[PDB]
Amino acid sequence: AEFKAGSAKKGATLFKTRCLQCHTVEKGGPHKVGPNLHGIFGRHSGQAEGYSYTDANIKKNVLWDENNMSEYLTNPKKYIPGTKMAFGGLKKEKDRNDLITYLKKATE
Amino acid sequence: AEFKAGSAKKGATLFKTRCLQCHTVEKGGPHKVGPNLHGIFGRHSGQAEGYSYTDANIKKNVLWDENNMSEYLTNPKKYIPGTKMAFGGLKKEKDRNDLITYLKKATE
Ligand code: HEC
Ligand code: HEC
Ligand SMILES: [Cl-]
Ligand SMILES: [Cl-]
Repeated sequence: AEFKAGSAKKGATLFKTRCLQCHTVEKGGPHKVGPNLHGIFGRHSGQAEGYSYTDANIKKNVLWDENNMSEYLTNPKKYIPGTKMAFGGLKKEKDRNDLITYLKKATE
Repeated sequence: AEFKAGSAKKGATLFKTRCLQCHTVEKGGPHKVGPNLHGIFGRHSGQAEGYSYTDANIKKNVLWDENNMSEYLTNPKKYIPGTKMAFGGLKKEKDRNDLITYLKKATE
């Protein structure tokens, strides 16, 4: 994938309707079904403090950046076979760019 | 991964020593142990005419670009479990950037 900066505003509404059910983004925010995502960019996968991951999410051990995040969110179980993130993917490149633009700022 | 343009000149030497054994890049160049790589950027994985790929590589169905190429070359079998490309990987980021800088140009 090749991330290109998008709309944080549109990204925020995507997050609210496609991600929030399972994730929070704020520093010190709670784990839910999925891990709190504060500090996710620039950190290896499977390391949110206190969250119990699958073996696959741990073994992937990928340093999250805007490009491999875009690939992951296109199709999570293709990027991390054995994941337990029950999300099918964002099929539109503009959607991934908007979402990641928001997520970069929100999880900073 | 986050590709950054590097040295095409150094990339050519890296391709000679690490890839050429199994790959050609020229338009109409032969398949060898590995597929000819002409036009690889902007092609989906496993789709070059006349080459017999693994199911793994076909199923990955990745649209090759500079960033996912960089993740791939770091560790091919980790990115595409089941691939028959016998290559340990380019562990140095500058080496991947140089190689991909060369490869983008050479496969046009
Ligand atoms: C529940 C139904 C979820 C939805 C909808 C989304 N995610 Fe998720 N995510 C969920 C779980 C249970 C997990 C852990 C999976 C595992 O195998 O252990 C995750 C994981 C992630 C990650 C990786 C986190 C890390 O490596 O530390 C990311 C980056 C992530 N989730 C982001 C994300 C986004 C942006 C979503 C909306 C588009 C989204 N997830 C949906 C659960 C669920
Ligand atoms: C033989 C010993 C190889 C060496 C050295 C390198 N590669 Fe390779 N590669 C090889 C095979 C047998 C295959 C097909 C794998 C399969 O599972 O079918 C490949 C594949 C690639 C690809 C994907 C091609 C496509 O999807 O059409 C790329 C982009 C690629 N190889 C690049 C590449 C580079 C840049 C190398 C040097 C660093 C390199 N390979 C080494 C066999 C061999
Ligand atoms: Cl050639
Ligand atoms: Cl190396």
